[PDB]
Amino acid sequence: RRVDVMDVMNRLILAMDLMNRDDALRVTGEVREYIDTVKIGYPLVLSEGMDIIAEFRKRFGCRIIADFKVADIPETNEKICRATFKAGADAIIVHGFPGADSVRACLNVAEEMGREVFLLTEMSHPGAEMFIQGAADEIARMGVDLGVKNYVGPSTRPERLSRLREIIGQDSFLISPGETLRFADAIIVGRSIYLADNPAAAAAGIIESIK
Amino acid sequence: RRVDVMDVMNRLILAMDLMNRDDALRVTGEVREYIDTVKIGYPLVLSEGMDIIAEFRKRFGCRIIADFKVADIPETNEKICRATFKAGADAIIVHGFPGADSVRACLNVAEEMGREVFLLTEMSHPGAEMFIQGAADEIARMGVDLGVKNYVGPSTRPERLSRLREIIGQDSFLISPGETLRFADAIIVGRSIYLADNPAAAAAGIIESIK
Repeated sequence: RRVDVMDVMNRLILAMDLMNRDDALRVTGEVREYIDTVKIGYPLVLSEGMDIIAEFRKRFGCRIIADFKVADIPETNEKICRATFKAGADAIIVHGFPGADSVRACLNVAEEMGREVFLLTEMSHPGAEMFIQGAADEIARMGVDLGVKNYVGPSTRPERLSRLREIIGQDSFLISPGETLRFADAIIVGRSIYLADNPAAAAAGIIESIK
Repeated sequence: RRVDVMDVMNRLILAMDLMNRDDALRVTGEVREYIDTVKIGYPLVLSEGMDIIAEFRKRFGCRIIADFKVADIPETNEKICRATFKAGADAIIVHGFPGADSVRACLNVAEEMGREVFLLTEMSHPGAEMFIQGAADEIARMGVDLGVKNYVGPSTRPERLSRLREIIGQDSFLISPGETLRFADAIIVGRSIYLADNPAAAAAGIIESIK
């Protein structure tokens, strides 16, 4: 790993997509011994409040990545980032489709507050083929031209990760929602963990595979 | 005006972009006699909580459009929409760049809950030229092919509104952030109102210009 980018324990990020605070805290706390980085999105935050971020940090001391896929005009992006970082997020995921100024607005606030911005270069759902896939390489290049050091790329396609690496370099931090860890620095896992009877064992299981 | 689409009083929507609950409620309440539709975004919701939507409705009885520019995968979009409508929003603004399935997920929840989805076809900030501008017409057409009846388009360029109308038809509802009301059904105003010494007079002023 690279010293200048975030260290994710066991290279495994938990995508906590549950919308109930009780279930969300229960699962996260149970895997803290294996995972130190949790990705939280709007489903949970809008349902339980932004204060849930501080709770995850105060109760588990985990790093929090806010998957808010920020995609507004510069001034609004700035406010969203400031509010999110104020709430305690260590990093935020932002869309690149809105352009360079919208991304820079996010980078500025992260610079001011000592936090991080992850640029989302591509998505893997079927609809992504319409506009996102074709803009992926240019969005990645835009990130490079913005000094972005953290990226979120696809995962269901290995050849896409190699393509992304050719653009962002071997040093930047890359996370993807075995062979994947040959290009990405960490993998994001949701269902397989937060839906298992014993998420503690679930996490330990996938980690053993990384071993 | 068309009977099957929302009726916005005075064709003026307030963009309540303030992040403080005290200021937000003060301004909105002061213009309720002129405006019955308020657009709220993440800056306010993330800072004060989603419960602020119910408060705007319970205190002012205004219609609330949640400008969340939803831009995730289908399943997450569904959860965001359900949480937002549960909170009381009458409508939600969604990005079209993530594709047809991501938009349809939103339309499904709106159908289930009797609410509305606004498709954002284009943006006017400088960075929008990179990817959004070139996809605008196709996104608008995608909306038509999804049965979308509510759209958010640009505004700083009249010829773009005419272009949008050529695609969505003369019946669909269109809102834009004088000549504008020749194409859009309602205009969205922020600064000019929520920053004025007396927002009540500010609203009345721009309305007199519409008359």
